[PDB]
Amino acid sequence: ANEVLLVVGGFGSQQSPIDVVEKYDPKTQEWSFLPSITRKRRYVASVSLHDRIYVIGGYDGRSRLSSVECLDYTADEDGVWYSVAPMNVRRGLAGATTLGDMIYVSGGFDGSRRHTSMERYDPNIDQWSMLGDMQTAREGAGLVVASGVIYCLGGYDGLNILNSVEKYDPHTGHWTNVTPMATKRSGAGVALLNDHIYVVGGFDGTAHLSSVEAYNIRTDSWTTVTSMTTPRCYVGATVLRGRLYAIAGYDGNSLLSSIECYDPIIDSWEVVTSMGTQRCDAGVCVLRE
Repeated sequence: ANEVLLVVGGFGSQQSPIDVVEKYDPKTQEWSFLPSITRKRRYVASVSLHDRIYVIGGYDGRSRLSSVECLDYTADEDGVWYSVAPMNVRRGLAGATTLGDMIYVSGGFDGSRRHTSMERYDPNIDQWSMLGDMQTAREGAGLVVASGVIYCLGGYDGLNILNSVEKYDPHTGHWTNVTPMATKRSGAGVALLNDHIYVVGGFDGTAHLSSVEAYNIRTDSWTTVTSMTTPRCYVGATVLRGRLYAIAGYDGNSLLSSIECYDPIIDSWEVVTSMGTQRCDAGVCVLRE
């Protein structure tokens, strides 16, 4: 039942992509380092599946990455990351999620173009498969699964910040539009809590945002939520033990080491901890121990 939070790579305060992987245990309220990833990767995504941490694409300062590597979370202090099949496309600032026993990765930038494509990883065969294309090409969008359906929210198409939301049903293989967010956001963090997809922070073209919105998947409608303690752009989001966590990010002035948590019943955000690193555009995921 204990869930831990993993924060992988991103952009660090020394103005460089980083390879640092930190783990936060809510039980001890301590951070620990895991073995570092093999390459420095900013604009990176991460997911967990079958107690394996996956680090997906990104940018190493020179190349956008199709590379993917994996860490078995049951390993001891002495390692070791291992590569698995690369994606079909190079993707910086892609959205990544899991549904069933498979990884879904959409959008991103390859250094030339933003992607409408989504692709899927099957661990049993170590293969990535191209799936259907979104209507709008996007980088900086989140991917989230809510009751067997994937939602891709907001982002940036190379000129415009987007408030558009698309959903993908594995049963149909099609993307269709749903009701958009109030505010256009790129680099917002996204997670599901109760029956609602929460979208936290990001950048609206003008300002770095502390604003939060929640989408009722049952009623196709958006509502404003209590704002974060601070603006956070290129911020991670996930849920540990029934609470929404926002991880690190850029506040418009500095990179952040803090993590803050939201509880809908008391309707409050508070900073609960700080990592040893300040970062943005880190990948984030949760493992159950």
